[PDB]
Amino acid sequence: GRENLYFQGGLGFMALDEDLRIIYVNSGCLRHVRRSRDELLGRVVTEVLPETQGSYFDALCRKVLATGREQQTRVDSLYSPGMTIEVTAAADSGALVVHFRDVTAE
Ligand SMILES: C[C@H](CC(=O)O)OP(=O)(O)O
Repeated sequence: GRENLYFQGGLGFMALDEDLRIIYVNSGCLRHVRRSRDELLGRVVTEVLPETQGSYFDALCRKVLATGREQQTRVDSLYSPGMTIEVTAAADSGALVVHFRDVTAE
């Protein structure tokens, strides 16, 4: 189960640059947060998705930036409470790439 920016496996993906600006988002990610691409692209993630600040996701991204290592966690979703998700964050070519998978039926 090793989805990445190229082989997304139908999962929601977002990529952030070194200023944590949203430089890539797919449709599944947009539907999850219930936003349009124009609202998020090029914006600093904490500005347009402020619910992520101080959350597990904040810690997850910080750990990737501080160690370079991939991080994965299983948590209740911020944007869809009651949905159990597995969230992965990793560096891929200078970008910080995040994806999530609904694991509610597991
Ligand atoms: C925080 C979110 C997953 C969640 O709903 O907890 O991930 P994205 O910011 O949409 O990549």
